[PDB]
Amino acid sequence: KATGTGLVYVDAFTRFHCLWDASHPECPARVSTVMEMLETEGLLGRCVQVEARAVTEDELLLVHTKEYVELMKSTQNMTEEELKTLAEKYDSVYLHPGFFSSACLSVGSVLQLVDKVMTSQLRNGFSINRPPGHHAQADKMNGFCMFNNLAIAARYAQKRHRVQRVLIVDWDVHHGQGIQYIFEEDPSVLYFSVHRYEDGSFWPHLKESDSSSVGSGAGQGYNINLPWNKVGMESGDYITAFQQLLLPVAYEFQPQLVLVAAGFDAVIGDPKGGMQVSPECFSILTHMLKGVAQGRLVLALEGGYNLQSTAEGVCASMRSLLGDPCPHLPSSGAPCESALKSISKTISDLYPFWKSLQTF
Ligand SMILES: CC(/C=C/C(=O)NO)=C\[C@@H](C)C(=O)c1ccc(N(C)C)cc1
Ligand SMILES: [Cl-]
Ligand SMILES: [Cl-]
Ligand SMILES: [Cl-]
Ligand SMILES: [Cl-]
Ligand SMILES: [Cl-]
Ligand code: NA
Ligand code: NA
Ligand SMILES: [Zn+2]
Repeated sequence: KATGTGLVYVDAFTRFHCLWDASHPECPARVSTVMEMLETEGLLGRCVQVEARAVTEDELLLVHTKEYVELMKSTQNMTEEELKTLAEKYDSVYLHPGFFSSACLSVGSVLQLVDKVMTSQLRNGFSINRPPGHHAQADKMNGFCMFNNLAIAARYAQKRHRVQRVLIVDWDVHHGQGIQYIFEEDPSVLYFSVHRYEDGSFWPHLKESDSSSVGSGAGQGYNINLPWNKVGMESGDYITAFQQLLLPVAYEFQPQLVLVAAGFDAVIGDPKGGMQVSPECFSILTHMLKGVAQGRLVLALEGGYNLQSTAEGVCASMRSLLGDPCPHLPSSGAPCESALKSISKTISDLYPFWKSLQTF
């Protein structure tokens, strides 16, 4: 049997930042603070250190267009004004001369963990990477992302490791619309995102972030959006969503690999997410996901902007990956009415496609 929890972190993840705002939320301190807490908590030393690698062109082209890859590669040589001009053509993006290099190692870090997990060298793993990936699209940056780390990893697992079915779970407080678009017509990848939505008033402000977007073509039924329409959701809301919606579908889908867009902007204290999820909740969510795919689970960091809250969320997830007993949840409680309304609506939209959801 596979044993061990992999961790990838390289100093290159700190070597890019916003050139026009020294206080930009997507900053090197996000990942260095995580690493400092993993060490203080004694968790870092229990992990198997896994080297990062740079993604190749062929791997990027599993998801991205050649023209976009070439444009991103060219940012290495642009001036600060050239970088600002290009970044402002995208939605919520900054650029930096080291962004491309770091983005290539960010992708490659996930591919390394996929290698170790799919060949049973490790049970599971976590990349402590930036830049994030889940908003990046075939031919554009978006939302602090250049390359779609997990979408590339999913297609890489299929091509290199002969995986038939991949589940991608996006618990970052934002909708990973890039992942949705990439796998829209693909029944071999099931994408589930829970995200703040507020009827479109919360970024990215897309109608396709609602639960009516279920996939298309052969992929119909394999895209599952759970939008929250009120702020302040707690652990009981996320636990209910996983138990009543995600896990029934996951056990029916029978994935061979689970990839997690592991953002921590839904954690208590995040300045953007507006949710009240205890970090300890992520130990429970991680635990639930270990039950499918024979525990083959790879997490990659997405968002999360309160340095302490994000570090605590990573630590809680890591404790589960390492096999530590699940925590007692402090502010635990039944789901609220608004969460039940959203869960019910998504179930009603996905009901025709999944027999496990037909409990009424
Ligand atoms: C993209 C994103 C988070 C993504 C994430 O977490 N993906 O999962 C947040 C946006 C709304 C944001 O907060 C922002 C802040 C400042 C800014 N400028 C100063 C121009 C532009 C955008
Ligand atoms: Cl910029
Ligand atoms: Cl290997
Ligand atoms: Cl396990
Ligand atoms: Cl709680
Ligand atoms: Cl309520
Ligand atoms: Na999400
Ligand atoms: Na799909
Ligand atoms: Zn986010």
